Amino acid sequence: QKTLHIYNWSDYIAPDTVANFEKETGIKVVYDVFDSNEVLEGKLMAGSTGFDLVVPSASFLERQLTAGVFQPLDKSKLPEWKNLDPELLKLVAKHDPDNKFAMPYMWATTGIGYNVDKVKAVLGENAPVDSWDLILKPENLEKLKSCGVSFLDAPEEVFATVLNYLGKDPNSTKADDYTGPATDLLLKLRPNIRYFHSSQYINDLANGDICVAIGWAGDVWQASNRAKEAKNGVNVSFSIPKEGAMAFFDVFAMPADAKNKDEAYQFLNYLLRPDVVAHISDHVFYANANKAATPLVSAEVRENPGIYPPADVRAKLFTLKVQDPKIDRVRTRAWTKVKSG
Ligand SMILES: [Cl-]
Ligand SMILES: [Cl-]
Repeated sequence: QKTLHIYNWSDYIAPDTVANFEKETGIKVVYDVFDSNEVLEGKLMAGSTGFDLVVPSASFLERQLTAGVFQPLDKSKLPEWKNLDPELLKLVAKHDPDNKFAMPYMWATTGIGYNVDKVKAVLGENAPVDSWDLILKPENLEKLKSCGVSFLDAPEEVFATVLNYLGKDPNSTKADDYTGPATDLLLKLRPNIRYFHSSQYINDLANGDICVAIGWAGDVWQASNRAKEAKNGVNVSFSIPKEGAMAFFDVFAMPADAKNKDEAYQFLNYLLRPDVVAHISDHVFYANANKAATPLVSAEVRENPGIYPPADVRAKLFTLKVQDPKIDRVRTRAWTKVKSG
């Protein structure tokens, strides 16, 4: 009896994907979920993960490769690798040279999710929902406190977003940028932030319990769809702000000590099927990395410029870089100050 252990982000697969794979292959899948790159990286660095497949963001995988925690993918066992978009492969290869270890799964941006009606009520019809000003100017966040604010519990993403907003290199190597301006601004915003969390904000936006969030694009579009299906009158939207935003590429990778390698390759080749992954995108509102799948994706998802953004918006996106120990120290120390402010 073959088994397969998979660790993926929460809210990142269609409801029937695993069952359909089990039915086709006779493999039993053990599926577990996380909402933090830090949790996954900690598990990878502390010992065996016990998983056959894990799904880091590519910028985290970039440094994880150098610790030897992954084994290279046997492309001879991934015949339809060909379906993957070559331009996305090239971007991911900046993190994973020659695409040896990582299979691109989904990608999106770190932007602003918000309740349309509540934000306009508080900040007026002309609320700047196209700008990080909406949530990174203290005067606006003090007012939005009235209906609830959440930030992601994602330190590398939040500091890069703040640095970009301040006109600094999103990947600044100047320690003073973190300890000075970035911390100063975050500590001014902190009293108005209800919580730091990277998954509770989906249902809280959908149900009207918060009105604005730093969020991952497809998560917010899921919240919007859950609100529509509830017929609760909640109108949620998402913005890639005008100052730019961070892009991420989530990738499947195989732990070096994976027990069930043959089954893992079966699952990866299953995900490379254009109809399988288009069906996932249809349900999670994330762009997949599979060029053959794009026309199969629902018009609702494929034509949303907050999911598949056009070239002029993609040109404004930035990605995370590896930092040295000093910046890791000052960034992490500053993050701890902010979450307890
Ligand atoms: Cl099962
Ligand atoms: Cl929840």
